[PDB]
Amino acid sequence: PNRAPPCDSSQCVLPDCFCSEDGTVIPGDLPARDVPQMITITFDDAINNNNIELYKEIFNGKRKNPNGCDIKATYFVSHKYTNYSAVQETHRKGHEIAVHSITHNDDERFWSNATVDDWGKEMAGMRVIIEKFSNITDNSVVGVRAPYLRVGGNNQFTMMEEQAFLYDSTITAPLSNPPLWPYTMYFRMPHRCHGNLQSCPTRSHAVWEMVMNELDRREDPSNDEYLPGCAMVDSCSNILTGDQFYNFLNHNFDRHYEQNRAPLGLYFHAAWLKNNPEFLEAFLYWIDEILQSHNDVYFVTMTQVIQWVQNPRTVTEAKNFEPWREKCSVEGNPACWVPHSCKLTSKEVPGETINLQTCLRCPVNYPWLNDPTGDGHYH
Ligand SMILES: *[C@@H]1O[C@H](CO)[C@@H](O[C@@H]2O[C@H](CO)[C@@H](O)[C@H](O)[C@H]2NC(C)=O)[C@H](O)[C@H]1NC(C)=O
Ligand SMILES: *[C@@H]1O[C@H](CO)[C@@H](O)[C@H](O)[C@H]1NC(C)=O
Ligand SMILES: [Zn+2]
Repeated sequence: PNRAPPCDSSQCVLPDCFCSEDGTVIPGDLPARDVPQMITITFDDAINNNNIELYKEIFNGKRKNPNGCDIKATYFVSHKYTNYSAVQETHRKGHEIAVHSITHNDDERFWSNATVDDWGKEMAGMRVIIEKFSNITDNSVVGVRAPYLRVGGNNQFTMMEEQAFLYDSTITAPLSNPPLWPYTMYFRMPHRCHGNLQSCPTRSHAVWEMVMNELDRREDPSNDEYLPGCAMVDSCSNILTGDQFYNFLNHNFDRHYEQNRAPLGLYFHAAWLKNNPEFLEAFLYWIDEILQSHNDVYFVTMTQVIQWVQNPRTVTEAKNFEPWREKCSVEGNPACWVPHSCKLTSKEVPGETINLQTCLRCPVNYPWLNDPTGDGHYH
């Protein structure tokens, strides 16, 4: 069929398209020593009072990138139990909001075999929920990450192109040295389809892939002992102490910083940090140590990585790069002082009553797959 061809650097030109033969080449062929080391901290799943205080402790308005702006993270938000006033405030503070589906269906075979329409209802539907109940009007909800990192073959990416999503961050790249830069899906993936029973795209799709490089979990990377990598931090099951986590962060930082400076992805679940105080303590110690010692390291959103790829800036130029200064150091007031607490039901979620907090008036129905606005209208 129309299998995407291997990367052709002649018809894949910035800013629409970026590829290299193995995914390790730096955009714009900048020297590695002049490339800012980007770090994309991300958090999956619901934003609510289970984790709102954790995010305040991390993103305290005192941790700043070398451009003077607050460090920024990306939230892949799933619908159930999410507080949309909190999503709105997180966005107001300059963090990126992306979608992680409505249902977070735990049947992994559903995702790997879902139709284009199924992917659309889950992901475009979740975008509708966020844009409405968090009142986000600037079309900045543009990223997708699938539950359980289940890639949806071509169907997922056909959906994302039809729905005008900017990027996916579901595809894992096996532990590699050097690690991989993001790539667009117009051309063949520069690495194997990785993971149990994974179905990866094969055709050309006008979608960016914020590829998830596995991290090296080896406690002593000096051997030649071989261990599978890990993409989600909490899937690195040998990390048991704060000291191990601290060394793990340094080792994988160095892997990126000392090679091709590919963006380093630190992909979290809030609960993993919250339930393990020594991990949170080690993480913050590490962040603060990296920020003080590096004038060339930026904690940025996923969209901000793509913006750099589209217009590569050296470390010196990065200080005044305007996309990285959007919502530089937001203070101000929340969109509403006391959000509505909506107790909602829906025949799509039979039995449950789910509280949804929003600055908007409560909808008549609990939003779900077949009614993402919660308006209860007939179709
Ligand atoms: C939902 O999230 C919002 C936003 O963080 C929380 O809103 C706070 O609500 C209290 C009410 O006691 C107000 O005093 C604050 O001004 C609000 N904060 C902001 C930043 O607007 C709300 O408490 C959350 N509710 C639940 C149930 O999770
Ligand atoms: C969304 O935010 C704008 C900007 O503050 C505000 O004027 C508008 O009323 C909000 N929309 C809704 C439906 O609350
Ligand atoms: Zn999830």
